[PDB]
Amino acid sequence: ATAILRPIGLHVEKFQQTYRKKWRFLTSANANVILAEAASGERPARWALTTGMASIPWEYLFFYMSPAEYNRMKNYPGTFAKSASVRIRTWNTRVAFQTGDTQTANATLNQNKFLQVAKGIRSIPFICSTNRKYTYSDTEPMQPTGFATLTSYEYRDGLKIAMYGYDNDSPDFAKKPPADATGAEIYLQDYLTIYTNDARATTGTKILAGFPPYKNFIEEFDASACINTDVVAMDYDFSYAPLVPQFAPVPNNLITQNYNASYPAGTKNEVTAAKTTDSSQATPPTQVRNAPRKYIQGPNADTTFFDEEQNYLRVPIEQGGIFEEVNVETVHDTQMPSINVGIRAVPKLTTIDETTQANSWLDAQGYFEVDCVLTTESVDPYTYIKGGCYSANTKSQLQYFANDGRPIAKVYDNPNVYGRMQMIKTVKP
Amino acid sequence: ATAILRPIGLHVEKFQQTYRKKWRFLTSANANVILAEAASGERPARWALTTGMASIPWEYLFFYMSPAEYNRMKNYPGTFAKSASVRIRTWNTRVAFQTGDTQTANATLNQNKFLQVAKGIRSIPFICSTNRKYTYSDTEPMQPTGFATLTSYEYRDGLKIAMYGYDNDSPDFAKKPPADATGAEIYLQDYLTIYTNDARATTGTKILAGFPPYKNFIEEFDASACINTDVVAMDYDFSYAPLVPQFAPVPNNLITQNYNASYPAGTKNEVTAAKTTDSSQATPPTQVRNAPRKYIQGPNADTTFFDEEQNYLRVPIEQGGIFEEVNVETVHDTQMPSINVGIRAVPKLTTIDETTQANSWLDAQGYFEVDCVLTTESVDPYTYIKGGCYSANTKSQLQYFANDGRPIAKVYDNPNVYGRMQMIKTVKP
Amino acid sequence: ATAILRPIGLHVEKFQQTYRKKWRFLTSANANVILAEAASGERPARWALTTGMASIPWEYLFFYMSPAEYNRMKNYPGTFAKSASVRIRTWNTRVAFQTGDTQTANATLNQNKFLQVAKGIRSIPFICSTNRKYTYSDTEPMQPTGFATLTSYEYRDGLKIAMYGYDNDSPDFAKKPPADATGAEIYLQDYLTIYTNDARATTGTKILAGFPPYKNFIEEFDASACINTDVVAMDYDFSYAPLVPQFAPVPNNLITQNYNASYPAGTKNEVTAAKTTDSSQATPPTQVRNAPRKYIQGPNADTTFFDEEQNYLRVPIEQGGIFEEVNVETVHDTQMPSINVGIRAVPKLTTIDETTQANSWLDAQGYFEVDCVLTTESVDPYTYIKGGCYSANTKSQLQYFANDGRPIAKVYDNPNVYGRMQMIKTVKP
DNA sequence: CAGGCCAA
DNA sequence: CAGGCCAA
DNA sequence: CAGGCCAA
Repeated sequence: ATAILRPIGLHVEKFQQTYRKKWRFLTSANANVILAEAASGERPARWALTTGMASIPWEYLFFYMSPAEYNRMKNYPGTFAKSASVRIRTWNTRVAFQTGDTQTANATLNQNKFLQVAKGIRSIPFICSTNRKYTYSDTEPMQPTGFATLTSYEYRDGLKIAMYGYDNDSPDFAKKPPADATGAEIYLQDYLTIYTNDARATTGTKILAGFPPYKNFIEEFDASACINTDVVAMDYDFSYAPLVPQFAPVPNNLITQNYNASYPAGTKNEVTAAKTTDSSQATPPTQVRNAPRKYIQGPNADTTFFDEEQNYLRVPIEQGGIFEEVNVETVHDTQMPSINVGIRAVPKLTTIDETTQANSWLDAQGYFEVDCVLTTESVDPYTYIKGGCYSANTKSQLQYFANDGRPIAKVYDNPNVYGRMQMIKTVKP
Repeated sequence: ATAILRPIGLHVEKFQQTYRKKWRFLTSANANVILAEAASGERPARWALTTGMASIPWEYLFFYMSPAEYNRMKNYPGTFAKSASVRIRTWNTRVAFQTGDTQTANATLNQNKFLQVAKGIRSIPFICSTNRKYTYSDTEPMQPTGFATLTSYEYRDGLKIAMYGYDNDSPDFAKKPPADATGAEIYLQDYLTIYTNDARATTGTKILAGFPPYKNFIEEFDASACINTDVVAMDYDFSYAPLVPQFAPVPNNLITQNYNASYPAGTKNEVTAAKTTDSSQATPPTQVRNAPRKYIQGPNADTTFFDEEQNYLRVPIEQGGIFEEVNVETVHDTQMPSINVGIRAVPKLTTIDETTQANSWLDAQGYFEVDCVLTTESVDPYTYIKGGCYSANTKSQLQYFANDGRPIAKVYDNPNVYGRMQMIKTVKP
Repeated sequence: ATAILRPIGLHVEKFQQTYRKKWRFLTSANANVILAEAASGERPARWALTTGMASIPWEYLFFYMSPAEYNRMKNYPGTFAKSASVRIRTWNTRVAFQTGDTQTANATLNQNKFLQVAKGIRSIPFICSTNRKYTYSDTEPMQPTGFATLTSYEYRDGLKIAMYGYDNDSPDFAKKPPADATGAEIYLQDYLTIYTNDARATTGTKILAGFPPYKNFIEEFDASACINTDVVAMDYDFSYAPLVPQFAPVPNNLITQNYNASYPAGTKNEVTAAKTTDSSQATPPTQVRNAPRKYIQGPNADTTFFDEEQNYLRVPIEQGGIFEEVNVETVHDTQMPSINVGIRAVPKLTTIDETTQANSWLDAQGYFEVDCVLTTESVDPYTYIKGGCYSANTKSQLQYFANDGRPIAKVYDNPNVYGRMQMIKTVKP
């Protein structure tokens, strides 16, 4: 029989988009100096071990796509980031010929020059670390002497403005020529810092374990041999990275009296759970099903996360475990591996009189060429004849929310807990 | 060494039974007419799109096995339905030679004649549909003009009585000669209906998406070429279809003081959970472990579901996710695919003066031969020497119950929620 | 480029240890006699069917390793039992030449001599059984006439003292020469007992199912043909058998303000749950996530289980489902199969006048050579430069605890519930 | 040698 | 082209 | 023919 009709199904349009950027970064060869961080509120007193390995913010959307691209992508509901790849090439590493201390003849033609590469240090359960901006001494510009108050949000915002510049109506427009237009180098200021407990004021049983041997977890090469060579090549497939929420479905509550029905989930977990842990061991690990959350499209939608655009530079691209879909789903926790590259500090040719680390360093810069590609996909489903696009209600998305109404999102800024990136309340920009 | 004894284990007797029926169904080629359904209580105002695709009740036990077989199967505890298969063959489709409107000469030898087949429309998340009985206009017998109050339970009971007849003591015995004895055709009256929201009285943001293009999800063939041809051939393996509860185990509480003990389930879910969802998006999806339930055999058994025989025609055969077993079990939600077949309405040869759908249709009937087979299995375990059959306590079964004591069961009558059949309270017959 | 550094990671030292013992056991051919056990508190009145199959305590640590080895293993934190294997060889089985009843000439050269082997009877859901010590009649030394009050803890302690002897300062030192030094035979006194309900005082619907046919689940061989032959050869890989807790990690709460953070678990269960069941069917099976528990190392450690050394002879080696680790973990319930071996009772050559079981038995002993091997592994992780060994915080372990502070552990002493070994509160030694 | 721990 | 969503 | 049920 001639089939006059056949189940061709819905009309769905899938769009794949690619975002590419090229960035040139200058990195300081910061010395390895212990800095004291005083206790503040819930933060204990700790020792900080500074490094010269600059953080590469490849986990954020501004790294791959310009404000124009971001604004246009906003008009594509259902957009998911598919894969993010970054390639880092280092160029000739400059080392100061002399320290500038006139009282010594330390100038020399010879250089020992090492490049440090750190993949996934952020996820190591026992190396408590985060990326920090330092303040430096005037006599020794390469020696950290404290911490800048610049937060991670402010750092990434400043880096974005250096990448793309100001708006034409900005009075400060001339200050930052866009590196996306010029191709000029950008100074990085956000470096890996290793922390350990400070037991000087600790009462009771002190932990006196020193630092973890973090140099056993990084790669280091002779930077003289690495000129114009690829040093980092990492791809990442996103588990769940909703950049724009799905098209809202036609609400079945307007058609059906069964919208609030119940059905068996069996032994499968179709609702995600939040795990709370306590490294102080005052409380056992806790798993709580049905965390507070609300839809990011539909009649009672709360789109604060996507209207505050947390996902451009404040919050990492991948948010697996933060977002639920209303269907039989498998959801796991997610992390993007951290990338830190830098030059080891070059000691001065002075001769110190004691068996210890060098106390004076030559100025040295790492020159890193960064190639980054981001792939995204969006959908245009037509479940209904009129009224525009509508998705299936099984494509409805929820986002974890705090009880005060602030969206909860993954953050890569704080140190890991048991190798996990925490979920934290988003802050209104 | 000569083994005088070896672990031969228990004596268990497994019985496999087959139930076959042949039914001949007559289907009306109902027109596609929009019907208004006024809001009633929790049901909103909606538009109904009528079709001529008659529902095939292959998900119910009366479809395969007669009252005598059902009554005998009651005496086989531990009976599970294993597989249900249905084969549908269509015969010559009759179309009225003339409409009967004397004021027109619409009689014609020529016919355009189409058969519609719909598999799994009930499970489509975005096509809100259910099977309904219509009322028809007198001048146009093939045009629905409303809904009959006949419910799904009443419809399936009437169809069962048409299939098998009354008891010999019934005063109305002569009214329904059994089709199981005669082989005569039975008129089907339960047709697929597509629903959409009615926004005439809607206050606020209206959804004006019209209807979903449901004809993109059905098969249609020239019925003139389908004479004596198989059109539906579907098999279904039941995940969990307990027709008669297991043999009750010997209660360990009469032998042991450890009967109320606790043991680790680990990270496995050995207890099922009920998922509550809200398409109005007023409440997030909720998963609740340890839903109220009670045993269907044993000292505190509640056998209301199996004594009210919900499972004959009121409730579908498969109840996966409704029934728990006391052991390490994997349980998932279950659905039987819906089958709707019918003839598209044949327009009258009159010439209408406006660009629109036909307003008059010829009488047309689909002639469908239905072959159905049901396979069941039961067990006779002898854990003990005396007293009759007893099963292992790991074979104990629980059924979900509401707090008022009404058994909860799966139903295929209401429209799907996120592609799921709901669980609802059973009603006492 | 020449890599001056590469990620060699941590220094971790793994130590594998082997523990071997050889034991010679003498088993009585106890008669199959029904014993009444009166109701006591929560324990109902029941009938007990005695057997001669002696329990082999291969599930406990004292079976494989001496007090010196146990005390030294205490100084290896992070020790897990890996595998336990037992080989049982039976030697010539002695049968009394005569019963000693002078009023009969029952002495005979001829013997019918059978060896009974029972693997995994403890896990059978419908055979409610446990191992018991009997009291015997004076005229018939092989006939049980009651139960000794000796508990399982006391039995295993006495067997341990027979295996290894007393301390040199003990006044009772001469009473028990160590079998680990002498190689002498040890009399076993702990035999499989089959239970069934006693309905003499039962009010209401009585269960009169008799006994389960337990002889359909054991192996039996002609013991005359089994002289110097292997009869049991069983290996067991432990799922989780922590003998000494891990090295405590450096507490991140002393370094980080994020220690009490939350992260998504997704749909995975990273926290174990305890399943409570009710064979009386008064309560449905219940699964409870986040059972009370506390760490076995770290700042708030509760090491009562490992300081009371429950794991030497009071509690079985494997405790899977009792112990949690703070990470994405898969945990399941665990059981070690039971081993019971013995000689069937040899009837007297007297002629009884009634059709029934023999009422007099010859003395018979089983001679069983038991070879047992236990493999354990421990770790020495160095996450930090100073202060000694520290593990990753993902290696932190928690143990289930009751609300009163008593550690919860698996026990193989009580009869199974739905084929599961229960978790019970440990008792302070 | 990276992505929900590593000593798997 | 059906069975716990389909645009997987 | 044993290890989270066996009649899978």
